[PDB]
Amino acid sequence: KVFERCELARTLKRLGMDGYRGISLANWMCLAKWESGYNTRATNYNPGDRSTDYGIFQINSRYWCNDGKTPGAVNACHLSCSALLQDNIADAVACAKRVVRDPQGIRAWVAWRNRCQNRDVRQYVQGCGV
Repeated sequence: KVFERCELARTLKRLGMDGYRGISLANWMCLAKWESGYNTRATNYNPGDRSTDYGIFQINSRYWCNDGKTPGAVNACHLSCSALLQDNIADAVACAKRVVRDPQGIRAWVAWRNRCQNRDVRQYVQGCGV
């Protein structure tokens, strides 16, 4: 599914992402926007290391979900990567929460650093009622 901006903002708020481990809602919005264009079915293969990024938050198979075909990978979220391609993002959110529980926090996604860090991210939630 391709979420609309405010629809996603309200969904994430309800799922408890606002301020999760110190990360504001607008930061999560910025991340989803640049990683997948708010698309839950997005997948991106990385030829370089044979891993794949899945779903709205582009979560990597080397550490977070199992896809069976990534060499030497782990599954910290304890999920099949298929779980990250559903229209319902509850599993993806629970996994994103797990990723930021590691020391890097939101910095774990390089797109966050490139496109969201130290920027005015208010834009992503303006007028959504969140």
